[PDB]
Amino acid sequence: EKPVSLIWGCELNEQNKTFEFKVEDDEEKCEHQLALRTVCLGDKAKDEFHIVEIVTQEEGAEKSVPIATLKPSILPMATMVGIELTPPVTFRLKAGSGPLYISGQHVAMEE
Amino acid sequence: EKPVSLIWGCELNEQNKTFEFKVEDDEEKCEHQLALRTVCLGDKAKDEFHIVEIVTQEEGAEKSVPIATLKPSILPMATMVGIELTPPVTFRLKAGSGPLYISGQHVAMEE
Amino acid sequence: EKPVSLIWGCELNEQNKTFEFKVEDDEEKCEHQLALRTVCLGDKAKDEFHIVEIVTQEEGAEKSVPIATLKPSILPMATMVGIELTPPVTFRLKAGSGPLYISGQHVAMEE
Amino acid sequence: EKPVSLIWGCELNEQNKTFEFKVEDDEEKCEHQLALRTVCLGDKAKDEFHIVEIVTQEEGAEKSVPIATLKPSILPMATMVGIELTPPVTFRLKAGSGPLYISGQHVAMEE
Amino acid sequence: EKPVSLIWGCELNEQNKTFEFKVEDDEEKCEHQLALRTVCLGDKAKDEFHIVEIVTQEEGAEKSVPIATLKPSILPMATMVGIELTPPVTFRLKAGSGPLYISGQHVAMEE
Repeated sequence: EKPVSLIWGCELNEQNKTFEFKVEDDEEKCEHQLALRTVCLGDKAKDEFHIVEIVTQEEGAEKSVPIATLKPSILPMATMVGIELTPPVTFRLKAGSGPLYISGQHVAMEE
Repeated sequence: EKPVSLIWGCELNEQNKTFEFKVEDDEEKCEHQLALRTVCLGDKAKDEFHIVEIVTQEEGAEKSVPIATLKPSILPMATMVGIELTPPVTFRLKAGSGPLYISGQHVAMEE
Repeated sequence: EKPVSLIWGCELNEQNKTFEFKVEDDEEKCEHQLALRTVCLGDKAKDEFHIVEIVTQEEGAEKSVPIATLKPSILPMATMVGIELTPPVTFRLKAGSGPLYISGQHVAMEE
Repeated sequence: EKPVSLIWGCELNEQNKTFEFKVEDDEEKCEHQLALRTVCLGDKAKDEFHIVEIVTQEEGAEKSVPIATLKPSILPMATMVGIELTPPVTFRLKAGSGPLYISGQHVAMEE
Repeated sequence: EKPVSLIWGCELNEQNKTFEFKVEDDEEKCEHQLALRTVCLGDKAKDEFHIVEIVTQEEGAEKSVPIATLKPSILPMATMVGIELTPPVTFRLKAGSGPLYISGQHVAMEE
């Protein structure tokens, strides 16, 4: 169980409104985290309040976990600090259409 | 007394200007916190300085505890960092009408 | 000497350009602090760079201690982090006219 | 192996879209870091979302590591906090044309 | 060698483009620091990207050490965190004309 700070980036767009921060099955048993850093914008981003949420469970119920909200007219960027995500965790777009570049650091363990 | 980091979100709008971050009575005896993260906006938000306050007591007097202030024209979002709220705690809107999406992390203990 | 985290708010306006964060004389002997959090705006705030300063002494000389600066046209809010004020400490408005809502946390000791 | 906090600055422009934060070969064996601080803009900066990325490897694949994004119309500056870069590391401009002044602190060891 | 947290402020303007954070000769032998906090603006500030740099030496060469950059049109204020300056250290204005109010905390030792 040795550390690697493998940086990570993903895209939430119209045809990728839902995405998964995922670790392979043989590696899920180890301590894996995601230090979330920053979100940028693409060309097709709608000029409205794009909202990025975390999707996990609620004791058997569906849940959206608010993470970020932006709009290129006044807020092209948002600063979220202090979130460590343990895979698997779903990214979802509550509002807007994307694309949004979500960048963080996959802290992974490898044998 | 085991930890759960149950994420949480609430809505402060015209008919919900006052809301309560509350833990059930059988669970109040344990160490419960609320890591406050972020606030977003809804459709009916008035374009003025919405102000979100904490309501607790003042040695027998009513109190508003300033937490956030925003306005979608120039400040659609506000970044509040370092606030842990122990339930029960009231959310109140000092100015504006809402809606405002208040998101944080209910750190709860369960037996 | 037991702690209380008594939250606090004050108003710096035209007729209250100078204000005092003060602890009663029987309680000055204890460790008292002020975790400064946030500043909001009132109705009569002039649309120019309001500046909030701390007033203490300079080995026998008067001093203004820069703390915050804002203007509702582009900066309705300012984020000051890391300031603990030991009472008595004066709030002064170097520029502008107010009103400004200064909110923080009086960490007080009581017997 | 003694520390020096040698401050550092570089320019990413049209003819310098790729740059290298590099330490000399005789000094690579020591613990070298780069506390990244701030990015400013030049005269020829295009008024669009300039994006600065880190270039390293992906287990044999090319990678861009999102670091900053700005645009002088609304975001002339970006605040990136918490990044320590161990040389050699490539700076690349994913979008835009520059120039961009990237400033940080080369924490270097010398014999 | 006893501590004093003597707060400090200085002005970088057209006729004061260069300034010195200095400690008296009889006191230079002690551990002296400057926790840099904040920069505000004056009346004669040009509406362009004012840049504040630190001036020290480069193994016999002149150096400018980027610290802050602002412009009252979109960035009337800049938030620089984590800089402790040991006197003597020169403040210089790389771009712009000032005035700029630089405020921090001279952590000084006195016998």
